[PDB]
Amino acid sequence: KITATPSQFQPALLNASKWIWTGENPIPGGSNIISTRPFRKNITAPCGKCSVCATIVVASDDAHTFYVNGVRIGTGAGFRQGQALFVALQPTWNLFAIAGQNLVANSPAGIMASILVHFSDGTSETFVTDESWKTLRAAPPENFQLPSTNDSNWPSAAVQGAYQNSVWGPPVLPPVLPLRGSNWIWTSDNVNGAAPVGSRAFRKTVNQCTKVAVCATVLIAADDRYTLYVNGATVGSGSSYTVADAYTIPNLHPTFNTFAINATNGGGPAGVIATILITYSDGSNETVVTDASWKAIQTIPQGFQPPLIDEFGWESAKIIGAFGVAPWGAGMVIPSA
Ligand SMILES: *[C@@H]1O[C@H](CO)[C@@H](O[C@@H]2O[C@H](CO)[C@@H](O)[C@H](O)[C@H]2NC(C)=O)[C@H](O)[C@H]1NC(C)=O
Ligand SMILES: *[C@@H]1O[C@H](CO)[C@@H](O[C@@H]2O[C@H](CO)[C@@H](O)[C@H](O)[C@H]2NC(C)=O)[C@H](O)[C@H]1NC(C)=O
Ligand SMILES: *[C@@H]1O[C@H](CO)[C@@H](O[C@H]2O[C@H](CO)[C@@H](O)[C@H](O)[C@H]2NC(C)=O)[C@H](O)[C@H]1NC(C)=O
Ligand SMILES: CC(=O)N[C@@H]1[C@@H](O)[C@@H](O)[C@@H](CO)O[C@H]1O
Ligand SMILES: [Ca+2]
Ligand SMILES: [Ca+2]
Repeated sequence: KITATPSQFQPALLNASKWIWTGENPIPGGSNIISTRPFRKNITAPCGKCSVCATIVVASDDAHTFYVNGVRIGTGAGFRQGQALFVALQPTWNLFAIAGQNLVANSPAGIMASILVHFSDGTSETFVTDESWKTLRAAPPENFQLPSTNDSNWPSAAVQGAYQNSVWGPPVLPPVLPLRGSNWIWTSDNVNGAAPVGSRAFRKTVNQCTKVAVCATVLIAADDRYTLYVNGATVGSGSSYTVADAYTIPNLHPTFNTFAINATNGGGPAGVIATILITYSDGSNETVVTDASWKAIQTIPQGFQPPLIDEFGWESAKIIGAFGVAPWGAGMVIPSA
């Protein structure tokens, strides 16, 4: 039962996290052979809380594959900048599994992750890579990542370093979501680099009726200002085209969700841009971006935000340009994952 409601996005940080490997070299940050190694941690929800979903940041020397409850969530590489991943969880326990690879001979090896778990009651807790994870001093077995594998006789992971004290130094958090990939959109009265003064509304429905949607993360900005709605409820508003806002929607409807925006032009150029990631209970996700599949209208009707209104006389939104175009450029300040 989910009493959490939409909120400002809360970043997962690496500050409390540790680098782990096998300890085949007992020197932390020491030379390691070219190898692939498994890591697993079964994490349980505290007393009378349900886990709903997680924000994950993972970094690796040299590369990783990340699994949750046996499902591949992502693949990445590199220790200078973390990789953001989002995943729906089982309510009481979750098996996290990572395959790490050292790709350069005589070089250090390590995995670091932070898992920020959101609970049904609106609280959060961060879990990290540390010596409580299990590993093997050998290539991962077939199906090492499945919950049905017994890791009772596996050794403990060896700590290679901490966030602020390691051969790697502190990895930079990635942006919560990319804007690269999204489009500034408006109504088709936006012509020759300017649009009229006024408010315009935009709508996007997601409806995968054979899946169960769990959480959304939304990244949004507008020239000049916006208010954002999900299934008719207020998520938030902003007034900056240089600093983007991020939100968590921890209580999605399971099959049908409507995002609606009232965006206002104070003068000159205008646009709204957003990226939305939706997590599903099977471990999959989908990304939605501002594009021409959104609907837009120039005079905002009463109830423009309700999920099931008649969209008759809404137009296809106009693409003003991909993220990066003048006048706004590529410099948007995006919150950290
Ligand atoms: C959402 O899930 C997808 C599918 O499981 C992940 O990716 C595909 O996944 C990899 C791993 O990062 C991407 O690099 C690929 O590019 C995708 N397929 C392609 C290009 O052919 C993705 O990591 C997930 N996003 C999350 C969990 O945040
Ligand atoms: C992760 O730990 C949980 C909690 O300890 C395990 O689930 C318990 O598993 C026992 C043994 O099957 C069950 O009989 C209990 O009913 C479960 N407790 C709860 C709170 O669900 C779980 O099996 C572990 N998962 C893996 C992959 O090892
Ligand atoms: C869309 O958003 C705009 C901007 O928030 C809303 O605008 C105005 O709302 C009131 C009139 O109802 C004024 O007293 C406000 O001061 C005014 N603010 C601005 C910046 O214009 C607009 O009403 C919104 N809602 C709809 C449904 O349009
Ligand atoms: C008064 C006016 O037009 N201000 C606009 C501002 O809203 C924004 O659109 C900016 C984009 O670069 O151009 C500015 O000149
Ligand atoms: Ca290495
Ligand atoms: Ca403007």
